[PDB]
Amino acid sequence: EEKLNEIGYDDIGGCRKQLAQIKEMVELPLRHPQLFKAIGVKPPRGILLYGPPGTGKTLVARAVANESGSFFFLINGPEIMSKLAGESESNLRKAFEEAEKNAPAIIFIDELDAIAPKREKTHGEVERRIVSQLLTLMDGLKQRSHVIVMAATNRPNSVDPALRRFGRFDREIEIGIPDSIGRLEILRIHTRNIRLAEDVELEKIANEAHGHVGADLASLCSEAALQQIRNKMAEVLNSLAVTMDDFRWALGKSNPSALRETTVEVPNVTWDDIGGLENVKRELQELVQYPVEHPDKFLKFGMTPSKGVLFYGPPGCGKTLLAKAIANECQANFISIKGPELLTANVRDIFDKARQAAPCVLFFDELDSIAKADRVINQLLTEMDGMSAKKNVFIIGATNRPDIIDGAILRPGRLDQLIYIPLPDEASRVNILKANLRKSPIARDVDINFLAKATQGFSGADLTEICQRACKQAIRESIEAEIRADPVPEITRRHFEEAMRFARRSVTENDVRKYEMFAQTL
Amino acid sequence: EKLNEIGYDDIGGCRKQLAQIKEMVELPLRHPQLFKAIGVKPPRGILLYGPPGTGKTLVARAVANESGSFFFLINGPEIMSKLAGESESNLRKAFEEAEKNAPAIIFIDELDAIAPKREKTHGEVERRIVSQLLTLMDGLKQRSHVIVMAATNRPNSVDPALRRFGRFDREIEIGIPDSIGRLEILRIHTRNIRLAEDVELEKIANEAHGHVGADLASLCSEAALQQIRNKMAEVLNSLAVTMDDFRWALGKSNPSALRETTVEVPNVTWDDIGGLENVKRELQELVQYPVEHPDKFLKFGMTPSKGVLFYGPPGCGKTLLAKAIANECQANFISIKGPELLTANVRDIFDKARQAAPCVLFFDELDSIAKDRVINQLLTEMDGMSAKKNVFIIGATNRPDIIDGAILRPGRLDQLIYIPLPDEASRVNILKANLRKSPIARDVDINFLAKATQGFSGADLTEICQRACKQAIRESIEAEIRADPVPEITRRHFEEAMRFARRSVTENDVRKYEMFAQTL
Ligand SMILES: */C(=C/C(=O)Nc1ccc2oc(-c3ncccc3C)nc2c1)c1ccncc1
Ligand SMILES: */C(=C/C(=O)Nc1ccc2oc(-c3ncccc3C)nc2c1)c1ccncc1
Repeated sequence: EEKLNEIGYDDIGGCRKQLAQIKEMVELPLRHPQLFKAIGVKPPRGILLYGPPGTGKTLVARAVANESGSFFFLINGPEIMSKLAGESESNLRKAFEEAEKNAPAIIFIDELDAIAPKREKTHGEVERRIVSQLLTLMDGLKQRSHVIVMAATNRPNSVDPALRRFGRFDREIEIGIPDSIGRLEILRIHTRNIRLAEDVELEKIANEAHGHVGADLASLCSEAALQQIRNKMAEVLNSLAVTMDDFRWALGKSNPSALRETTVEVPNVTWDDIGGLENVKRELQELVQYPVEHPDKFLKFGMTPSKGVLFYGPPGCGKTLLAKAIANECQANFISIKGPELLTANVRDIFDKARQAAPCVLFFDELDSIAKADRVINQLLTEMDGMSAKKNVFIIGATNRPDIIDGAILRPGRLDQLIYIPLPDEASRVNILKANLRKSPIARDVDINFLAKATQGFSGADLTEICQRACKQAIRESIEAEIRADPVPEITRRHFEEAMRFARRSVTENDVRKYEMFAQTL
Repeated sequence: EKLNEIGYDDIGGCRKQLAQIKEMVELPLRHPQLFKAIGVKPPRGILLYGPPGTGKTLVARAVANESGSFFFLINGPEIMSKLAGESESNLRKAFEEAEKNAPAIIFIDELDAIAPKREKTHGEVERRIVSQLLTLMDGLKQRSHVIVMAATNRPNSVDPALRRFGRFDREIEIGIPDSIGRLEILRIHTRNIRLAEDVELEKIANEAHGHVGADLASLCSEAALQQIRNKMAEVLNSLAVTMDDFRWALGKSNPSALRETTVEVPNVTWDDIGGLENVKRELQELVQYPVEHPDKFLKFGMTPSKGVLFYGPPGCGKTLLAKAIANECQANFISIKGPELLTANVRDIFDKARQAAPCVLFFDELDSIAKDRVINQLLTEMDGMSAKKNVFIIGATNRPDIIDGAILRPGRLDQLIYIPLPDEASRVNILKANLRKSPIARDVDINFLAKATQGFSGADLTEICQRACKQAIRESIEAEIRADPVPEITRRHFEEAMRFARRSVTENDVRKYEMFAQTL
């Protein structure tokens, strides 16, 4: 009782932008109705929160209610649907009547898809009755009454379309997987009572906890604390403090439930990691950054920003790292979609998730798998064709066979600019080598400049693999020396020499000429 | 009190339809004697359909309040949320009270809930309520003055028995508003909001594409909220929404009617594209004369040919020409594309055209459909198209060879028009129209560019012009970061743009089209 009435914004983690949105949408209207009524802002009536399970979207409504001083009423879908025919209707009606009786109030309908699934899923007559009663109650909320209905679901498609119309649920907020900062916030919240040793660095755990949601991180802390019992099992109880090794063990064996869900975050890849050419850097900056950062010039000179690119070139890491870097430059969200993912209605969903994030780079890797000289490609054409050119969403394609791409996806207004990504030059190769080996020690004798001079035409994967091989050899001698017995603390020159013998190339001039002729034809 | 005060002025975006409903539902219910004497039978069922968010839910109440009739409201969800017998009791009571208080209007909001397609309604009570509605509808005597109005998203969702003669014969589509309708909606929604002196709602109306009235209300709310943001008793009094707030709201609005087809008179004129005088005269003959001079057509007893297949090099002039000819005649323009059809929608499109007596139905990328289900479905619908109705079909294909010889028969599209590369005058017009919105330097001579640019397609010219502005923006930022050093697009920008300009149609393609023309 007391605990639930004392959770606020600090006790919810992983959603800080959405939390600010909801604060502005709800708390301010319910604290100063006079101002909004005077200026003429209509407070929202229905807010549908959706996202993967375990994201903490079940606490947002209660946090807002507690921090705004508004009466909070909770409706559980399973609880309503577990009652008899008339009792469920009575409970819904009583919920809304009580909310109106004491206002301002917030009504939270957990698992809305249980009460109001798609009409096809519903088979009986009582279920349609409860859906219709919910619609009637929603439409019965006067603009004066200060009742805001908040609903939680996994996918809004699972809810009956009649509920998502205007006046019932017109605002939808997605509370998705948290980023590194969100994961760190969640870990701090969950470790508020667990005693931790002096060697815990929650930042590393947050950075390495990919595909984790709030619920998963709670399990990770529980598992890490459990092992501290195993190793150590009054004085024993007092000497218990979770250690970094326990956290690493827990993270290694944890199966996150959100590995397959697309991520939307600003990538941590900069220009220096990849290097790149000045021409391509300037071109990408012109195409993307200026519309986002300098719209005044654009409107002044009255041009519509062209918002489509088709990266084409050799097949390595070149095109995707460039897209992530340009996204990082503008602090814009990055959405990466591969051909296999699309091949396996989802096109509209991905475009909607792009439109939700205003500055966004939508990457379509392996575009050839879809656009080739049938249902999916038409969907991509129509969805992108009906994309307003005044919205800061940039669609960046990528294909290693630019001659198999149909002309429909290159028709101006869809993707009107083609950029070539050549084999990295000497400076680019130096940058790639340094970036790959940053997280490993290198003997002072090893000179990356000479290696870059020797490596001509090696693709990005090659340099990564050359580094992996030279390292893989280092582990072998480390074990071999250990078995014989830090005899080998650094990756000396000999390791790179013997790792630079059976590495020849991955794409020779034989296929470079293909792209270099395609360039001349364009 | 507030509901009873709603009138015609309080609904926006449906001026034509509201005039139609006026002539259908007010003049009769106000002067029954005249209509009875002449022999006009007032309608008994009117089904208003369209996208959500429109004022189609308020048309019935406006008509009731302005005609003095008694208004009764039936909600689909409310009726269907009751028990087995209470739903029928409510419907019967509604109709009985309407008959008692005649003249009256019965509005059934969300008819699809009460009477969805019979494939649905797996239960037995739902069929009972649908049959009760049908029985009540058939029970309205012609002498009684009860008019039943209904609202739905798509009439296909309603039971086909409800849409017969005598139940719901008339069907009015209240759809996405045009620029004037959007301006009316904005004026209605901003009657209480305080507006600054620097706000001109015409621009907002023009730029708010795919916006229904609800979206415009949301836009106004967001603009006011951003004013509150930027500014947070004197503070209360010093709040006035500003043009910047409206532009922000437009920028970050997500309208719900982007994917819905538009039916409006395009704002494209001949001067924006030029075109050959031959093509202009031919299009005039085919389209304008039947619409503007039908007496002569009847006099000479010649049935006008309805159909053209524009063929030529890819670009924009096959679509802009259709828009221009539609604009000349103030006729509606419907633009369909191959991607849309590939994904019976054809009958729906043809009905949305037949609804508008004068129209120009444009089928772009026709090669995709023609050379199996769709093409035959497209052929049959046109073959069943009366030649005396002012619906013109204007196809457009960039590869006139792959098109089957079936679409090109003399009841179907029976005329071929060639749209060549724009001549010098056409290029001058295209260049001038493209940069009408961009401040140009007085030194630039578009005539010289037109002389130099030979064979460049419409897209090419637009791209050449876009590059010239891209150079201008870069120089503006470069000067700004170094520091209006670059107020206008100078000649040098155009020179740089031309330096790497490339023709988009090879002379081989021009020769191929010339050979095809010689074939005809
Ligand atoms: C780097 C590469 C990537 O994501 N994909 C990729 C695609 C194709 C490919 O072929 C090779 C190859 N290299 C050498 C010899 C033979 C072959 C087939 N490597 C690749 C790699 C990357 C991008 C983003 N993040 C991490 C890595
Ligand atoms: C103009 C054109 C349009 O709507 N579509 C279109 C079709 C084909 C096409 O090819 C190019 C092109 N141009 C230069 C080089 C390469 C290519 C493939 N551009 C287009 C454009 C238009 C009509 C109506 N409203 C606005 C624009």
